[PDB]
Amino acid sequence: TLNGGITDMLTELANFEKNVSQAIHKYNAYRKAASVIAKYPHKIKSGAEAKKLPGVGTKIAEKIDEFLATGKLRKLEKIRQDDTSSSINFLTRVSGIGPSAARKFVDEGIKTLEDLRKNEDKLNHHQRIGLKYFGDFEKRIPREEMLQMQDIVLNEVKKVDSEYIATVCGSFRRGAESSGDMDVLLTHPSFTSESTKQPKLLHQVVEQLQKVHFITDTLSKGETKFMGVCQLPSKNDEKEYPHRRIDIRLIPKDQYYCGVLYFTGSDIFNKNMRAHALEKGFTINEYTIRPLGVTGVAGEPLPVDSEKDIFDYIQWKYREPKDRSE
DNA sequence: CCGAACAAGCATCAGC
DNA sequence: GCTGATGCTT
DNA sequence: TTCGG
Ligand SMILES: Nc1nc2c(ncn2[C@H]2C[C@H](O)[C@@H](COP(=O)(O)OP(=O)(O)OP(=O)(O)O)O2)c(=O)[nH]1
Ligand SMILES: [Cl-]
Ligand SMILES: [Cl-]
Ligand SMILES: [Cl-]
Ligand SMILES: [Cl-]
Ligand SMILES: [Mg+2]
Ligand SMILES: [Mg+2]
Ligand code: NA
Ligand code: NA
Ligand code: NA
Repeated sequence: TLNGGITDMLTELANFEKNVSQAIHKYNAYRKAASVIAKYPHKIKSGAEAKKLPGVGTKIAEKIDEFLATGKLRKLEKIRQDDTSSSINFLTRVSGIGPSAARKFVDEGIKTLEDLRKNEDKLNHHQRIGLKYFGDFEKRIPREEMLQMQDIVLNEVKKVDSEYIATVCGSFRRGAESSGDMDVLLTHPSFTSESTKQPKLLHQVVEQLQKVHFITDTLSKGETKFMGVCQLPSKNDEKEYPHRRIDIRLIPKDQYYCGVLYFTGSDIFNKNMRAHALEKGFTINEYTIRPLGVTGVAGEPLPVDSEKDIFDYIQWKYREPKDRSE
């Protein structure tokens, strides 16, 4: 972290614009600048130097000059003083509360963790579970714990049906020494882009993980996406592990490579790669890469037999998961 | 200057 | 109930 | 807020 002060400043600005201003393109601009600066292998000495990087424009360069000169950004120092902005920023830290709900809660005089707990009945289910585990969801997951969780998920999935394949993606697959949550890609040969020959494929896996008390709560759940909560089992007399966020995504089996590229991320890596695809005349989602026709309408799915096939289509050299942490 | 900025599943609600 | 927009999230 | 054309 050669430039951690600058990237922290830009992330805090990004969060302000998203959570408070509801200015999504400014949020994306700040996040992209922080990402490209985080990757920059020199200690930045001036905003002019930073402006040479893609995604750093005139306004961010000027803020970097102020930060390098003083160690601080007046704009942030005053955002930190603003009660309304601070409360809105705080409330969005609860899973299920976004910028809109946070401003509405603040309008109704719900502005602190204490306020939220007294007004559980004003929360939807997702927000209620986010509040319940607010502390736990702030903690990182050591990779050793991720390995224990992987072993449970993969073995419990196997006991449901040996033809399931569960793959831990996200930051874990990128080799991170700690993760914010656990992301599991799931396939089964009965579910392809051509047909669903068996129902409840995701449900049965969720049910089994609930049965063994690994999954403890549900935030949202459909046919292909589960968003919920899990917990490692602890030993006798030991303090319990924190509850953890878990996402499971059931992807058509013939579309595994697009799905594993999507679910490995990072989120900014996906945005960059998808934006590059568009400039190359392709569109990429978690299912397919398709060419854009003359009118910009997606054509038919292109053949894909590896993650590298997708990189080849858009004329990118292959990048291993560990080099996608943008 | 100005249009584009990734893509989509699930929960919720408004309107019919 | 269905459809479509919106919020929130990955 | 930044970038490409
Ligand atoms: N195309 C796209 N993909 C996303 C987006 N957000 C997340 N993803 C994909 C890439 C992520 O690596 C993956 C898992 O989402 P997470 O929020 O768990 O991030 P990740 O695991 O990378 O880091 P973390 O969990 O915080 O350690 O989902 C997005 O806004 N767009
Ligand atoms: Cl904006
Ligand atoms: Cl500051
Ligand atoms: Cl694929
Ligand atoms: Cl598709
Ligand atoms: Mg993750
Ligand atoms: Mg562009
Ligand atoms: Na630049
Ligand atoms: Na939130
Ligand atoms: Na996740």
